[PDB]
Amino acid sequence: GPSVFLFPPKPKDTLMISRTPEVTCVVVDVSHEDPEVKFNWYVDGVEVHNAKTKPREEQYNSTYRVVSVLTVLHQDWLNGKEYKCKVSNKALPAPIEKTISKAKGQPREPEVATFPPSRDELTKNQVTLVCLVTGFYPSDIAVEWESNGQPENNYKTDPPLLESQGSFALSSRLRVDKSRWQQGNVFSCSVMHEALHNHYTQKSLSL
Amino acid sequence: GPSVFLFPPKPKDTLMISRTPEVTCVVVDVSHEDPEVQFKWYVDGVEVHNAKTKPREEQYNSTFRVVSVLTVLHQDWLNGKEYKCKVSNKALPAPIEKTISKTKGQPREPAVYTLPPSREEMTKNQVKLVCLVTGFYPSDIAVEWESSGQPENNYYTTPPMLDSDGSFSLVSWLNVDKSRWQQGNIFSCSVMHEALHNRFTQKSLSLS
Ligand SMILES: *[C@@H]1O[C@H](CO[C@H]2O[C@@H](C)[C@@H](O)[C@@H](O)[C@@H]2O)[C@@H](O[C@@H]2O[C@H](CO)[C@@H](O[C@@H]3O[C@H](CO[C@H]4O[C@H](CO)[C@@H](O)[C@H](O)[C@@H]4O[C@@H]4O[C@H](CO)[C@@H](O[C@@H]5O[C@H](CO)[C@H](O)[C@H](O)[C@H]5O)[C@H](O)[C@H]4NC(C)=O)[C@@H](O)[C@H](O[C@H]4O[C@H](CO)[C@@H](O)[C@H](O)[C@@H]4O[C@@H]4O[C@H](CO)[C@@H](O)[C@H](O)[C@H]4NC(C)=O)[C@@H]3O)[C@H](O)[C@H]2NC(C)=O)[C@H](O)[C@H]1NC(C)=O
Ligand SMILES: *[C@@H]1O[C@H](CO[C@H]2O[C@@H](C)[C@@H](O)[C@@H](O)[C@@H]2O)[C@@H](O[C@@H]2O[C@H](CO)[C@@H](O[C@@H]3O[C@H](CO[C@H]4O[C@H](CO)[C@@H](O)[C@H](O)[C@@H]4O[C@@H]4O[C@H](CO)[C@@H](O[C@@H]5O[C@H](CO)[C@H](O)[C@H](O)[C@H]5O)[C@H](O)[C@H]4NC(C)=O)[C@@H](O)[C@H](O[C@H]4O[C@H](CO)[C@@H](O)[C@H](O)[C@@H]4O[C@@H]4O[C@H](CO)[C@@H](O)[C@H](O)[C@H]4NC(C)=O)[C@@H]3O)[C@H](O)[C@H]2NC(C)=O)[C@H](O)[C@H]1NC(C)=O
Repeated sequence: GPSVFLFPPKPKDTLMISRTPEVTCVVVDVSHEDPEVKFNWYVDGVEVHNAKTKPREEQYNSTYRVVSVLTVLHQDWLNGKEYKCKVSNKALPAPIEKTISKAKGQPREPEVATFPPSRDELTKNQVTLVCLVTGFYPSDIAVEWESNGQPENNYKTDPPLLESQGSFALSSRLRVDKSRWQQGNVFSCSVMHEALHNHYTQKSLSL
Repeated sequence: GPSVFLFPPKPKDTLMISRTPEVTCVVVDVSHEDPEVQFKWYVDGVEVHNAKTKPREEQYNSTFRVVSVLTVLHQDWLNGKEYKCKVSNKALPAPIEKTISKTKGQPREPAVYTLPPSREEMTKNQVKLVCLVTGFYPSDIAVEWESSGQPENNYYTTPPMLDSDGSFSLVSWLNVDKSRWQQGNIFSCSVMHEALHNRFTQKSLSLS
């Protein structure tokens, strides 16, 4: 060290305009003898100076951790702009630059399908709803279950997986009480992806 | 080198009695100066002698590759016996030993549910059938699609995913031509897992 790791914003933050997408530049193994760290940020080479550099906190292996958060514009990230964090310290010989950007490739809209429970699974008290999300590119996506405008607890969403034609797919399944399903509660699968209109679609199901 | 790599049998081979599960011991970086490789095999530390060692095969980097195959008994593998491959070579200072066995943990039976397509997807030329396999342990499993006793291999299956209660889940979905679904062809999801009765279950669906 001192090593440098640069992290992208999360898909939902880049897709919803009210949220705050951040590029996070984490520096570790910053020593006691040479503690000074200078963060220089760039957007397609153009230097920018609005990064909140949080103060260097000590880790119990006796080296400081230093985080610099650059807030990005949603459209810049989505248009494939490159974000470069330049770190400089007296311990390291020459500056460590790292660059990230959105995954490249032509955007493809997800198709979203919901499946009600099996008649066989209705025997059990716990019951499964499935949201199938297919044909999307890039893999950056948010898929979430809700009911009555609130998040639904007991679900799992697998990672996006490549199909043969280059696009991605996943399933999300929600485990609900049989009684909630049988009394007609509406459950919705919300999908956020850059290739959807308004970056958002929702599909609902009920008995 | 030399370097040794030891590979387990595939779940479907361990689970179907007619099939032939094999543990495979591969040696690479075997030199021309010391080409003699001796395999010794052990099952829970007791030496066994039924391995079939293939003749050394020269590679394009001027080293030999030597493979030894031990056929295992299905029940031995499923009972958690340890298979050790011991490789002796003159270039090595001591023999290289590698050991493998089945993933540990209490077996849990998958529940299997099949879901027929969305009426919205019927607009497309292709259609999706979903097989939901949940609550299984260990993650070693084989999930396959078929119709009329023959494989339907245009599917994708998510890797086993860890649930909250310790067990694994996955989905597999089959991409079929719309016409085949509407004609009433029966499609089946076959699941092979050690915790199922007879190591196998099948769930089917068609248009009703
Ligand atoms: C002293 O202690 C230091 C701190 O560690 C604590 O750890 C405890 C367990 C314990 O040990 C304590 O004593 C100690 O206090 C320690 O620092 C560590 O140094 C390591 C380097 O040796 C770092 O390893 C790297 O980790 C990366 C992954 O980081 C994440 O996930 C882990 C957990 O899995 C987590 O610990 C980290 O904090 C980090 O979490 C992510 O954090 C970001 C930023 O905040 C989040 O993103 C933000 O999220 C917010 C909302 O919260 C918002 O959405 C913002 O938009 C967004 O910015 C993430 O959400 C969060 N992710 C989570 C939780 O999952 C790895 O990427 C990295 O791998 C790369 O480098 C390896 C070699 O170093 C290489 O082998 C590997 O292949 C990979 O290489 C890269 O590959 C990429 C492509 O795949 C390429 O693009 C790259 O170019 C390429 N890079 C290369 C080759 O360099 C690596 O494993 C470790 O992160 C760090 N720990 C922390 C906490 O920072 C220090 O080492 C210790 N010192 C000594 C001397 O011992
Ligand atoms: C000289 O040339 C040598 C030969 O190479 C040719 O390759 C050409 C492409 C080209 O380069 C030619 O010029 C060249 O001739 C070359 O040999 C190579 O050495 C490498 C090491 O330096 C080896 O790397 C390892 O590979 C492992 C994976 O191997 C499989 O997959 C690859 C493809 O991804 C494939 O090429 C291999 O053949 C091998 O295939 C598997 O084969 C087995 C046995 O047949 C099959 O199992 C059988 O299947 C049948 C049905 O057919 C039946 O079901 C039976 O039941 C069953 O026995 C598999 O189906 C098949 N798998 C496939 C195709 O995917 C890696 O796992 C291994 O990684 C591990 O070790 C690393 C460190 O050493 C570590 O970093 C890594 O994390 C990993 O760690 C392990 O983790 C495990 C837990 O997850 C632990 O249990 C382990 O303990 C742990 N090990 C550790 C930490 O060490 C590694 O990368 C390479 O395989 C080998 N190539 C061949 C062809 O043998 C040589 O290096 C060259 N020398 C020089 C000096 O250049």
